[PDB]
Amino acid sequence: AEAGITGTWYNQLGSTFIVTAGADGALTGTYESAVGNAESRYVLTGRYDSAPATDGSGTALGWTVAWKNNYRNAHSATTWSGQYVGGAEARINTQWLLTSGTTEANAWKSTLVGHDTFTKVKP
Amino acid sequence: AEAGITGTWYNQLGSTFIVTAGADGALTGTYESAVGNAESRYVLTGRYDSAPATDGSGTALGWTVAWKNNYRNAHSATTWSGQYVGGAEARINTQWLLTSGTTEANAWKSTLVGHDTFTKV
Amino acid sequence: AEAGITGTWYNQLGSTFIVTAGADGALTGTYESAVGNAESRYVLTGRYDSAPATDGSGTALGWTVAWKNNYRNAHSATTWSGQYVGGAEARINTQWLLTSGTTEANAWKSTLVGHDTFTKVKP
Amino acid sequence: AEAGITGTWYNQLGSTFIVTAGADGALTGTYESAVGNAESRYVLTGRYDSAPATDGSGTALGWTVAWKNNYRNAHSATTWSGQYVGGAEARINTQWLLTSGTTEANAWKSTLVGHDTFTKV
Ligand SMILES: O=C1N[C@H]2NC(=O)N[C@H]2N1
Ligand SMILES: O=C1N[C@H]2NC(=O)N[C@H]2N1
Ligand SMILES: O=C1N[C@H]2NC(=O)N[C@H]2N1
Ligand SMILES: O=C1N[C@H]2NC(=O)N[C@H]2N1
Repeated sequence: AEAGITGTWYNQLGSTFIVTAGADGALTGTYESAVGNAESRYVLTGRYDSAPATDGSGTALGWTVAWKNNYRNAHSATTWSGQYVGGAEARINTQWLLTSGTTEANAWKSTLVGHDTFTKVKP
Repeated sequence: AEAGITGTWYNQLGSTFIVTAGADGALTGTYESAVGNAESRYVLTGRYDSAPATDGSGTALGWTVAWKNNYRNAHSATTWSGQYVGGAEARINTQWLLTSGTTEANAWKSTLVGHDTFTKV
Repeated sequence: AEAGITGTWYNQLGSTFIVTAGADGALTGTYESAVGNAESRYVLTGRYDSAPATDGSGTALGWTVAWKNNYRNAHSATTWSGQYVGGAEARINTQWLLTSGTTEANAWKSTLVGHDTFTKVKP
Repeated sequence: AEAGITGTWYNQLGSTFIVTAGADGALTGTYESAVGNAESRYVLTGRYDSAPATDGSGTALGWTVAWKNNYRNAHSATTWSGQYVGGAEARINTQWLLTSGTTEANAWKSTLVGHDTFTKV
């Protein structure tokens, strides 16, 4: 649902996710990470299932943040893939992939995998 | 390099990816998968490092596709994370996450992982 | 440390992991899953860093369970990769990959990825 | 098929994997990586479906390598999960997880993921 996803969300590391769910299935907003070679806000763009099921199923969605802004460039991008679960305590449970740009040689070790949970605060 | 991400790419499954990379890091286009509960094109949006490093590195990028369009709603979303490398042969090497919208009971098995390599061939 | 890893462990799904850490860096034991096309115990085999660092670093380790035993055969295998963190509340935090055997055609969708946390109970 | 997993396999990085598949599902052998903070062989142990399905499916298997041996201790472990397919050309297609032992502060970035394909060539 757009309304449920739109808002301010934070995860266990203390990072901030600000998102708006457009009715066409789009997500736009900013991401502030609490860890990494990252400083300030970064632009995020994603997509979500604007039409989930009447099943207590989560709404699938995903987004990307390239870790480059006007203050820093970390030459990497992360994509979060998870599902939004609404209710009184709405959560977005995800798994993510962080890929750094590398030489063909260190490519075998270019992606880190992790998982974050987001708790909503504001709309 | 970078600006050369714009174009039509194909992966080993025969899926077609059409992207436009914008001056500031945005990625926009349509995706058409050869496999799955998917038909026709789906919209995709992503981001890429618009200022990759000397050095001899690839350009990090990623994008998302919610598999819902005027034809099908497969209640899932896929995100590809990888890097683009240009040269006589340019490719995009990625690892993807496909999450379906499940009930809690099946949440443990909601995400598939795989890897795709795209070329303009 | 072998002693710290050896014991009975359970995760958030309610599955049981019984393991013994041999001094050569080996792990052997049984796994009982609470979910899936699984019934009874399954054999697990793994390896761990018998020599972690004097740094509050976790001990890296991994293990595999082929979901075949005398009662069921699910034609799949899972590998858990994580780190053991000892203390009063010892945990093993992992990320796992579950691969099912498939036809070359459905191979694109043969692996599921997830993460489990194990809490120790007994040695 | 299955019993044919025994042998020496090589992956695209040039790493060598030597395994013995036992009648009941066990996998034993040594691994030697072409890349990383690793030197010589390391011991590996794993498991495989000793009774794969008609159908036309691969045999699911997985194994672990703790990168510690009499030469180096890289304080990490890698697990490969995949399936073996036999035929004139047999391969093992895998996705792996490499976890390093970190302090909590760096736990978020302790696991790398990748994919390897092994052949007997
Ligand atoms: O909040 C964060 N999530 C994690 N994933 C990532 O790429 N950086 C970390 N920060
Ligand atoms: O091209 C495709 N890549 C794979 N991942 C995914 O989500 N669907 C499949 N199609
Ligand atoms: O305890 C379990 N862990 C999960 N991973 C897996 O493969 N099956 C599930 N059961
Ligand atoms: O052959 C290798 N595979 C890759 N994964 C890993 O752990 N080290 C690398 N070497």
